[PDB]
This record gives sequence, structure tokens and C-alpha cells, in this order.
Amino acid sequence: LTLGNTTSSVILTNYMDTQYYGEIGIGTPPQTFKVVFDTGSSNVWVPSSKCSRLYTACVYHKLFDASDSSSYKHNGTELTLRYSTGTVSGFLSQDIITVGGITVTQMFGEVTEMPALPFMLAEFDGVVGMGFIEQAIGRVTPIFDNIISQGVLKEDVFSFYYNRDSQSLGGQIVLGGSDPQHYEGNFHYINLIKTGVWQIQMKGVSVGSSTLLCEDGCLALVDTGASYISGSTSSIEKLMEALGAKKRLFDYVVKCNEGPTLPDISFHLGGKEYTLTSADYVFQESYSSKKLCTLAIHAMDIPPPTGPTWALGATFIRKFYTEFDRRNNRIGFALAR
Ligand SMILES: Cc1ccc(S(=O)(=O)N[C@H]2CNC[C@@H](C(=O)NCC3c4ccccc4Oc4ccccc43)C2)cc1
Ligand SMILES: *[C@@H]1O[C@H](CO)[C@@H](O)[C@H](O)[C@H]1NC(C)=O
Repeated sequence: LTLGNTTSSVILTNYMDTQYYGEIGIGTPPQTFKVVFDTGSSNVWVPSSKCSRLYTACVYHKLFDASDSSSYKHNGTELTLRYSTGTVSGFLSQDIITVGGITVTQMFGEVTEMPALPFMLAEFDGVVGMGFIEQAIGRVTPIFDNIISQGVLKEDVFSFYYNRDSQSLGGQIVLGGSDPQHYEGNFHYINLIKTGVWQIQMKGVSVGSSTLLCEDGCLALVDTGASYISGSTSSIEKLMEALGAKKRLFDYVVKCNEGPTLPDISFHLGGKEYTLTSADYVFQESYSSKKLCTLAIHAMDIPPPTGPTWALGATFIRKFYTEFDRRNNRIGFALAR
């Protein structure tokens, strides 16, 4: 392991408080893609020019053309990548990737099968996995491991800032450090249960003053690629009953006029309570008694080995600026500015 002095940053675009994406350049000359930086996965993928136009998601997204890149190195190995909302498949390729002004030779997936549900809803083209090699499909070296290998970064850390929707900064990723302009106070660290996954121990979930859930302890995946806070179907049913929310097909809702009256939700992580008020978890679209307002908390049954687990996504990161520490296998949280 080599350390330099360089800190690099990627400006993110906030789409509806659900999608935070930045830009990467792939190839020579660079082909630009809108990408989500996901701590819950470890593969890099973008849609391929080899994607059949009968996949409508491929008509609506930027496609990587290897035939236009002079730095491209063929691989051809087939791979399937499974997410919570859907699945993508294609093959592996190698090329130069630029992310925050850091140029790295990276093995990535060229997606040839991209389903309209959910990919037509995606403002981003692809994904940049910020997880560990242990989660990488095809044991492909992740981009952050390749960036560490260069020995340019001041520290083996990366930090996430997700803003509240607005013509301001959507968010920001710092490679090799943190940005003090985006947090206040000091970081409180929670060690990873084990290397290989950005997952920490959770000591309890409170609805108001009472610790209703996770009383005997549970898991919390700190996931930048997840839009919401998620728990198991069972945990979410208890949580929603306590809030007074109604289950719909894809989400939970409350009558808009009752959004501001909902109790605080607290997450016990390390030696601290991480509290979200209703303003932090309700999509307060109106105050009308004749309208339904969505919550930024969903049921998600994450399969083993990673799951059953809670996932602390954009809902959580908006309130708490997050530092992912590779050198010490820990996650730091500080109050976001
Ligand atoms: C079945 C299954 C459940 C859960 C998981 S997991 O371990 O929790 N994986 C997570 C890792 N972080 C991102 C999660 C996710 O899909 N977020 C949703 C987000 C996304 C992020 C990355 C890739 C694809 C992807 O699809 C869309 C499409 C439209 C809008 C938003 C997204 C899945 C894997 C597989
Ligand atoms: C594809 O890449 C892997 C490394 O990730 C390598 O071991 C393998 O030999 C490559 N295959 C081809 C056909 O180049």
C-alpha cells in the first residue's frame, strides 16, 4: 500500500432525492457516462453498443462502443449482476476510466441485456461499485482498489455527501479524504463486522422514545446505491404499523396532512443515536388531507450472505455525511452541512 497527497472529488447530480450520479469517461477518446457510485456492490458496468435495440432501456441510455476506443482491451467473459430492483447481463471489457481527474485501467462489464423495468426509470447509464473484491462478480478488481494501487491518494478513504433536492450541488464524492465544508462536528466511527462488506452492527431501532425494533441487535449495510432506508418485510411491517402507514405495491404512504406529525426514527450505531425526523423521511409533496405522501423507507429482503439486513441509503446519507475507511475497516458519520 502506497499513499500520496491527492484528494479528488466527483460532483453528483441529485435526481428527485432518489438518484445521485456523477460522470466517468471510458476509452480513448473518452465516452462519458452518468454513473451511480454504489457501496453495496463492487462491479463497474455501463450499457453496451452490442445491446440489442429491442431492449428499450438501451435506446434511452448512453452506450459504450469499443470500436471507437483505441485503449480498449477485449476480455469477453460473461457476467450477470443482480440488484434489488432488477438484473443486468453482458460481458467483461477493459479500458481506461477517468473519475474525478484520476485515470485508471479498469475491467468493467458491457451490458447487453438491460430490462425496461427498472432501467427506463434510471437517469444514470451505469454503476460504479464502491464495495470490496469479496462482493465482485467474476472476482474483478474494483475501481477503488485500482486507484489505491496507484499510490496517489492522501488516505485509503472515500466520502459521501448527498444534498436535499433543489440549482445547487446535488452531492459530492471525495476520493482520498473528506470535505469539511459538507459536515460539522466530528466523525464517530463504527468498525465493520468483517472486511469484504460495508456492513456494521446496529444495536436497535426506535420509533419515538421506545426501542421498538432490533432490540437483540441486527445488521446495517451502509449503501450509497440504495435510495431509501430498508429493513426486512417483517421489520418494515412493525415500523409502519407504529407510524400509521398503509402498504401499497412498491411503497408505504401516509395522508399528506399527517406527514409532519410522524415520530422520529432513531438508529443505534456505535455509541450514538442517529435520528431522523419526519422531514428527513417523508416526501412532503403537499399538506392535503386528500393526498397520499410516500415515505423514504421501504421493505427489502436482502438475500444471504449479506442479508437479512437493514440498508442505510440516501435517506440516511442526506442527514449524515459518510466516510468509508478502507485502511481501518470502518465507517464514519458526521452531521451533514
Ligand atoms: C435481489 C437482491 C436484493 C438486494 C441486493 S443488495 O445486496 O442490497 N444490492 C444493492 C446494492 N446497492 C444498490 C441496490 C439497488 O438496486 N438500488 C437501486 C438503484 C440501482 C443501484 C445500482 C444498480 C442498479 C440499480 O437499479 C436502479 C434502477 C432505477 C433506479 C434506481 C436504481 C442493490 C442484491 C440482490
Ligand atoms: C479476462 O480477465 C480476467 C481477469 O479479470 C483474466 O484472468 C482472463 O484471462 C481474461 N480473459 C480473456 C479471454 O482475456
